[PDB]
Amino acid sequence: MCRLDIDSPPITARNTGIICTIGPASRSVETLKEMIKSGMNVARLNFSHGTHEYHAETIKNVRTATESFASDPILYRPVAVALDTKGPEIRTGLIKGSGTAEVELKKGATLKITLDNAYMEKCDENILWLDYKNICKVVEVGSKIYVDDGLISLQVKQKGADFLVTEVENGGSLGSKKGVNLPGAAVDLPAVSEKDIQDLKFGVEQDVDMVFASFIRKASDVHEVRKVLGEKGKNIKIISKIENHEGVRRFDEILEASDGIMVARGDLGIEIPAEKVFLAQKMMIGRCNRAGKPVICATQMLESMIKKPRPTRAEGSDVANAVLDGADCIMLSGETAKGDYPLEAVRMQNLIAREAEAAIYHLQLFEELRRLAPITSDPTEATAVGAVEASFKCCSGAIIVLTKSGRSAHQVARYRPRAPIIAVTRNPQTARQAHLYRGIFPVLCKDPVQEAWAEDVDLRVNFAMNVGKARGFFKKGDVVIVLTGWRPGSGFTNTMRVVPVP
Amino acid sequence: CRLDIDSPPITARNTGIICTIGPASRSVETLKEMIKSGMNVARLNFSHGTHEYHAETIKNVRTATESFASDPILYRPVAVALDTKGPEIRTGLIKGSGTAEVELKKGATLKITLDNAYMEKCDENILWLDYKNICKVVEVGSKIYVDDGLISLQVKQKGADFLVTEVENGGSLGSKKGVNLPGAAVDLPAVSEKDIQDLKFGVEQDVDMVFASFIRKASDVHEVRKVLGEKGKNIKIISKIENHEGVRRFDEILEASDGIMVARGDLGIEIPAEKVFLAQKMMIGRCNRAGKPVICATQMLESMIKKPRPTRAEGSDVANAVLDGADCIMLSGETAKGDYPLEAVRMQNLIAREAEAAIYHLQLFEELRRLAPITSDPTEATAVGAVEASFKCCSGAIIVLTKSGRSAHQVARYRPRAPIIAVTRNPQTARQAHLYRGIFPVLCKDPVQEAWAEDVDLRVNFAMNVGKARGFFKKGDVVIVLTGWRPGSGFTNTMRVVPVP
Amino acid sequence: FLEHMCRLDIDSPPITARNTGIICTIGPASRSVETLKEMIKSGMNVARLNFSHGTHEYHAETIKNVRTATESFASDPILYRPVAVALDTKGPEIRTGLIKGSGTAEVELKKGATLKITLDNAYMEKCDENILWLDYKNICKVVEVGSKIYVDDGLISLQVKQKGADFLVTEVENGGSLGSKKGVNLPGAAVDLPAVSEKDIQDLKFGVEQDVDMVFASFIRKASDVHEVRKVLGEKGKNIKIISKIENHEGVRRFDEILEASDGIMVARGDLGIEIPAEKVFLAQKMMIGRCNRAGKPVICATQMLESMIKKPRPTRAEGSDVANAVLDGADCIMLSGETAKGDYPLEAVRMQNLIAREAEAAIYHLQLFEELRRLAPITSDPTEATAVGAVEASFKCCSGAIIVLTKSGRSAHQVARYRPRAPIIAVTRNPQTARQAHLYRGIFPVLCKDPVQEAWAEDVDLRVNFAMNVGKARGFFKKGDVVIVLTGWRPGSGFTNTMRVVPVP
Amino acid sequence: RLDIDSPPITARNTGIICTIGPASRSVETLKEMIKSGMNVARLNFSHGTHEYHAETIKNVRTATESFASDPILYRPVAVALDTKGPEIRTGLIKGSGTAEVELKKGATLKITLDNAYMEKCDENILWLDYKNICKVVEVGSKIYVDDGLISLQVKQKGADFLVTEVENGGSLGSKKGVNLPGAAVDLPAVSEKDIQDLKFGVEQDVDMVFASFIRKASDVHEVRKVLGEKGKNIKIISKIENHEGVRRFDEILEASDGIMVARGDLGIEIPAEKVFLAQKMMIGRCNRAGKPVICATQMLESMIKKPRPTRAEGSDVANAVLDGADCIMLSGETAKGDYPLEAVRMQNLIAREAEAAIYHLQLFEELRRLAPITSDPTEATAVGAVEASFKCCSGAIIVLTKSGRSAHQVARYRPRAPIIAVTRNPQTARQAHLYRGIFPVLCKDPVQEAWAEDVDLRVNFAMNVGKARGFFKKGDVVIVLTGWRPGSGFTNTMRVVPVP
Ligand SMILES: O=P(O)(O)OC[C@H]1O[C@](O)(COP(=O)(O)O)[C@@H](O)[C@@H]1O
Ligand SMILES: O=C([O-])C(=O)[O-]
Ligand SMILES: O=C([O-])C(=O)[O-]
Ligand SMILES: O=C([O-])C(=O)[O-]
Ligand SMILES: [Mg+2]
Repeated sequence: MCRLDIDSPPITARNTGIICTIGPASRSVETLKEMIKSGMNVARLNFSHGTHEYHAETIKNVRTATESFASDPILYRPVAVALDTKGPEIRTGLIKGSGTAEVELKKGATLKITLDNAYMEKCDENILWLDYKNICKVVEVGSKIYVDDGLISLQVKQKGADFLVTEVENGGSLGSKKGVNLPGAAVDLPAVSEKDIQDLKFGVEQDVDMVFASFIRKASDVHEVRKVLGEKGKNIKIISKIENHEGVRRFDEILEASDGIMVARGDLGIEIPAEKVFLAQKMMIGRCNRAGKPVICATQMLESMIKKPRPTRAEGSDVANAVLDGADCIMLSGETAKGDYPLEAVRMQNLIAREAEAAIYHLQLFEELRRLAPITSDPTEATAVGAVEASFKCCSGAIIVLTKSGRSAHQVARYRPRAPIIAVTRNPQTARQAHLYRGIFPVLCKDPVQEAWAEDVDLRVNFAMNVGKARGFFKKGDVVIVLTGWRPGSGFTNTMRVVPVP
Repeated sequence: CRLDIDSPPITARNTGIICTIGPASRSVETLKEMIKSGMNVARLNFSHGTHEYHAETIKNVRTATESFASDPILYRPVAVALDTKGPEIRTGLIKGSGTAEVELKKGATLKITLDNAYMEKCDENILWLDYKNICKVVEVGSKIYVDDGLISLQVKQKGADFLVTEVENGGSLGSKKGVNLPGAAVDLPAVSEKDIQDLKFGVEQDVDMVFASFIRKASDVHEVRKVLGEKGKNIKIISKIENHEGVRRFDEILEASDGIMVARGDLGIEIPAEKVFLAQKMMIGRCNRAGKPVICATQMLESMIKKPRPTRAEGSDVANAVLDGADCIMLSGETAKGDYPLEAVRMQNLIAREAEAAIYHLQLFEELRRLAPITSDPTEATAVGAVEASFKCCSGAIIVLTKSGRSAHQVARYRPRAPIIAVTRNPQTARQAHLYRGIFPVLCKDPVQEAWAEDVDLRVNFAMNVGKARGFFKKGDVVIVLTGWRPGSGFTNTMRVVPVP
Repeated sequence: FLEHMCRLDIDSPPITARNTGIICTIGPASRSVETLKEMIKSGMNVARLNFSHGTHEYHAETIKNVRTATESFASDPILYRPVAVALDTKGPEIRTGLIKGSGTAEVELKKGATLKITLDNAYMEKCDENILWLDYKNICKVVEVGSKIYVDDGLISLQVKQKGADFLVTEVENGGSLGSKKGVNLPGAAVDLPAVSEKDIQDLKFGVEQDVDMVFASFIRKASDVHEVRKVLGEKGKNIKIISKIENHEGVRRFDEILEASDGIMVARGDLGIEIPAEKVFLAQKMMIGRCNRAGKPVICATQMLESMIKKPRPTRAEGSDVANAVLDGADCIMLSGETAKGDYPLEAVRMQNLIAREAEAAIYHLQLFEELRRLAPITSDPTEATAVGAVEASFKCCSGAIIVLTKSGRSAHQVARYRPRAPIIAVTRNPQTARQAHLYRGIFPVLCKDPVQEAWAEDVDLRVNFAMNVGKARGFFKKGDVVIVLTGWRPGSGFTNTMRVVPVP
Repeated sequence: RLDIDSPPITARNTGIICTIGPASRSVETLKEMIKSGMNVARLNFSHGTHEYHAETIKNVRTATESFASDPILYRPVAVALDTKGPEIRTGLIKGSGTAEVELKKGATLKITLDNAYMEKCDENILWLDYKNICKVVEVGSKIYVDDGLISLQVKQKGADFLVTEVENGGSLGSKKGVNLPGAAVDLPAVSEKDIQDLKFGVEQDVDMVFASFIRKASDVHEVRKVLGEKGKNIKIISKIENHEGVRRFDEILEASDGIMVARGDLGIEIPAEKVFLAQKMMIGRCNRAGKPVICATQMLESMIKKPRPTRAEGSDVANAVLDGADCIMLSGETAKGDYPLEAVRMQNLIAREAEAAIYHLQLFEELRRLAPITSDPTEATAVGAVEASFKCCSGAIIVLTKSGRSAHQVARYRPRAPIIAVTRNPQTARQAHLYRGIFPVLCKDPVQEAWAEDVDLRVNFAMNVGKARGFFKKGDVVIVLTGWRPGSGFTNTMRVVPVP
């Protein structure tokens, strides 16, 4: 702590993944190009908003912008596509027939909440439609109703037959399709609804890399999501979003069933006391690091940058601390979706994460993740931990890993080497999904499968050498670690070589 | 991994809360509620307001504080802090015509003038500022930042007594906003004529501490120390680190100072914003190791100026600052001018409490005790003995009798979990004790007993009564009591392990 | 640890007084008043009387001589060193008779020669190289032809060639000196001996009458064995410390329950080294010492530590290493048997143990040992325990010359000793038994106050503290300017220590 | 927590060095020595002629090569030469009277340099072979005889004689060693006899030299120069047995291939109570540097006359291994004793127990931490292999090596798993015994045409060896270390492979 040098510059290699929510402000092809250059690694599409056609056009735009860099495979960056589900939630309608329109609420003003489907696209400062039909039976005379991540509070004054009359307890902007939270109250909502099924099936068709599953409360919820994705979506990674008291207390069984976790602080910070979020966050990140599964810190990380070109000091702190905690990915929501400075938001995340990674003392973290990690017979596991240990020993410029499914690179990443992990694959999905794991730099090889297997290995290794040289991870005289197998196919990585850069 | 969420924290909150006073929190009624909510130190910001204004503020603060004096057991001392203006650069007033704030669009040209004719006629074309020698210290290509670093300008043409700039980052420009010049060596005095006037006022008004703005070196601290003079020699100097040079020369500043404030507002503009966390954690750690108060400040709950609930980044920022090892946390605009000042204080009490319960206290003490050098000082030896004993018997408190505070400070250095109840007759000592994590000051107003042994146990029993009333411990519980062998400061040598009467 | 292992310096002299207790067995070689005086000067803390040999008259005269030598230094209480008396029981053992009617006489057994083991009681004081008598009458049922019988801690191995009804004929498989009343071990064989024998009852009764400070209970196999010694000693011997000797497989296997019932432990290697495989003793020793350290109960390392010094004026390199490593393991006391009992160089043996132990103590990284014993120390409600930990931590902080403890029963001083301070613990007591028993605890320097109790209790406390201060200055623990820790209580009685003061030396 | 009811593994890591003498010189006995676990045969050149030692080496090799018919089970046995050095020794006791003379405490004793008394020593008069003794000693100086058991103090100092008083008495025999603590003995570091003996060692193809009384780096360089290019591959193990040797340890270790803690002379030259400090210091520093350290002398001294050791000796052997010693040694136990085989067997049993007591991960954590960041690829591969061996509870680390170097680099990080070192160099196989945990296996199969298959052949050979010795079975996982090309210095490949 005391020997932290501020006048010491960090490397160009950023290890933490940046996830960006794509909406009205960042949807265009030209913006998305600059998003990738700024350091976007994953595009998140929020299915609480917009239509299937809307999201399909966005996915197309993301891919168009991504593939404009495809001509140079050495410098090409894979960008993942993520589907964020609705889940068992209560949401508002469209303001003035638009997904963009907002109305200003005054403190003390009257607001009627209707269940009438005709007002679902005609919401304003006087009337607001909600999609929860059983709402009048779960609220009391004086109950508190929160809207848009708790932004606006509403006290029940009148409880009618098909409506609720409330008073605005605090002012602020109300937009379209905003989340409604009822702390303590019991919601009969299913884990996977009919809309969820259709959205999940749509993701399979659109060829998504991962699903961010909203409001996961238990292990059986994760199994339901996986069953809906079926055999077609068996390789689609499921990231369980923990955003309520139920998901926190049953986190262990959820983590076990999921391919990864997201700390969804927006909803979580109203579902549980705001002063307890940091505890849950640090608990979840630690357990994910221990289990070797991806964890995302999300929501309101640079909230003030929606309206402003520079973050608050608390926001600088937040991003940095999330990385220091051990988060694999950091996330931008409204900051890229609807804000005035989406590029600045991404750029700020690049800079803070890069600084935070230089602050992490890697040896102590590895030594702990080492003795905590159990004894296994798995050859790939032993080769991974042997390579990470060797990387610290010879101050390697990289750890080159050849991988078809990603698994080998994931096993190296869980021991948190300082050296960047260059994951060479021919599988495009594997290259996109690699961004979920801290310190993996995925590179897609499109060279034809070579006649002799030994020469196919050497070519892929040489490809990584060229990538590292061009990006600046290493130069001619440098020492690197190469991980390969003894035969083609997944699950055969058993070889570690200490080689000079050609 | 082992961190528990559904397990609520304990009664006592260790980290001090500093609140900036202004229009939103100036009345006696509001200040009473601030103290109820948890305010320990009231900060007076001398960048704004006359001496009359601040004298009234101190008057109000003391009225609210002394309304609880009827019960010395439950009485909570409130310190008064003076935050100096320092070598500040500010803009002029926006012209009467037009709007309250002028829009500065990206790519546009802006003229910076020093001509007093435009000092109350600022707009999107012409901007006045009060730093006379700006042209001498900036060059073509230099960056100029306005209004908490939200506006950015680059110098295109350097004139004789003017500057032609290009707007880089846009926004709304209001009246009298702060200006920063990173990289440039500003030649404004460390302690100006106004600063001298204000520091003297602080002495006369009997303030407890000074927050000295823009301390760049050790000699800056000495100047402040000299101005406070002999009459104000007991006033603690907290040096604000908020520029590049303050970071480079931190070690000599900390040595000269009584404590440090991580003033992240200006700091986050003078150096890159992505580097502030490094500086914050470096300074807190070094202060903890030195046994000196450290305050984390600025924008901790910004959105709570307008919103009754903080952002998730803000919730994290307050907690991480406590986990880092900060003795105090601060609110500025959240309490000075915001719509929800009491909610801001309450949120800091809540977060701080949770973070303290999260701290692995035994490991922290182990790390600090190992780094603490060997000394023949009896009080130091007694202090470490006390903290060690408090972890062994899960004591409800460490009772410390102190005149100047030093004995209680020495115990606080080793960061025990048990609350340190510092019994004192000195009113200033009880106020200044809030700068130190874990110290709960209690002011004994009882007459001094003729026999010294009976006087001690009177003050010890006073601590037993405070601890029972505030929920620190019960009759069955066991506590640690720190006393001395003779009257006067510098004689604490005795540690006793006694049950609660 | 390896970083600190490399920094060990032989040119760095030990400047601190010796903490580890030295226990000597008293026999023919050290019985006289003249020799016992020199032994106390050389560093003897505890006299051990082995009741497997000699009679009650023999040991009573030995105790008398120990007390005569000890009290010859009593004129000056400042320099006076308390000397404890320890009774070592027979236990469920098998022993030989007297060689040629003498407890000192020896015979040379030669490899290959035949030897007859008889049960006939006419030979019990007439053993030689042809005939040997044992007290275990049920030996013919537990032994078969081909079985091996070990004599005197496995020194002599014998093989059974012919088995009779009341006699065994054996062959000497290896030569060596056979003495009187030596231990007989049959590993694996199921012996049916009681925990407390008829002879043990008489000896323990003798032990109470003679006012001994501690009992070294031989061949303790289980927790009910310790409870049985505790019951036999009764209310009369309730203050007598029971040190259970671990000497066999069952003793090691049931160590936890034994330690819990006992006041302390002795790692009795002589018999243990033959009852279990010799190559496994070091594990037993290290396991038991560590558990005793962590439990805060005294542990003794015993037997063959300087074995060659029985015949030679200097130890082997192995013996030099053995003492050192015993101290580094965490043994409160080290012991001499034959080296002091029958050897030609009893004084040189004690002196050598003083030298090695003092060197090993200087090598102990007290910063690390205290760190571990404190982290693993459980949460307490006892104020005496908390004051003790506070005092030890304060002593490392101000590099004290000593921790001064006023104690009645010793408990307060013992509670300080378990956290292993570097500073010597000057335990001031008016209780003579407390002063003697304190030698079982590492780092405690027991001082007996002879002064009459002052009317004012506060002035009586100050007199005892100043008395400790006089001892510390005289023995060279500290000078005038130095800083010490003083532990006292708030009221008269036992179990009231709660006050720690950091005071300068007058 | 340590448990005696927990059985240790088959693999014993600490090498056993046995001094050969009249009690163990025969081919028949040496065969038993090897089976009981002798790894290195030590030849003490303080005694015997070149003719004598040549026959000893001949016997040791005959006994070693009797197992050569099965390469899978063949155990390499090293030959060590232990120099006389700057020794001081007494003369012969006179023919008349008893074979040994009793020296009594307080009695007067005269020390002479007159060659007429060199075989007429008695209780009144004694001769010794150090001609310049009077020049380096003063009145009051202490002189120790026969392993420090006899102590004399100078009372009168002449030109070529001494009058002493006996402090510690005892029985004095013939040609007994003399020590002069606190004296600057000016005898050559490498004498003319020493040169002859070292040249002889090169001729007889010895594996290592135990150089007596090394005081400084220049002494080591002198020994290195005598061995020359002809014997450059011979390892020099410096014996530390005086005060100057300890004081100048760092330069001695740097110059030498390894260290012996020669406790016999050390415990006389420095106070006996300080020997354990010097031992633990020197072992730690050797562990830190990755160089072999031998603990020697009196480890099981009573086993010269007794079939079972003392309890002090038991712990001594164990604590040597727990300290981190690579090799443990027997002198008189195997050379002249009544129970040489029992002494070897006992060291095998204690060392195996002590190795099971070591917390290997904690030791490896400290060894890796104190090791510098290097560019050396072999160094990095070794550290990765040891790490991987802890993670998958490997049955072994197989290392292909020519000079031993690659296996040595693994051995210094102290893995739990045995290091099977495959080599074709027979000298490498013998010298590998100096390093804790290395099990050298000599492949004698002809070099296969295809190099990739030649590597696989040696790897498969190690698999068969581990299977036969019971280190692992078919289902088990092992670590394999190989290089990218033939020749030394190219080890860079770690494989985790199942047993065939
Ligand atoms: O922390 P400080 O300033 O040294 O005060 C602690 C002092 O308080 C005492 O307990 C009592 O002193 P007073 O009589 O002056 O209040 C002294 O023993 C001790 O020196
Ligand atoms: O859904 C989310 O991302 C949240 O609630 O923070
Ligand atoms: O002045 C301050 O407190 C700042 O700039 O943060
Ligand atoms: O009884 C003993 O002390 C022994 O056997 O070692
Ligand atoms: Mg400022």
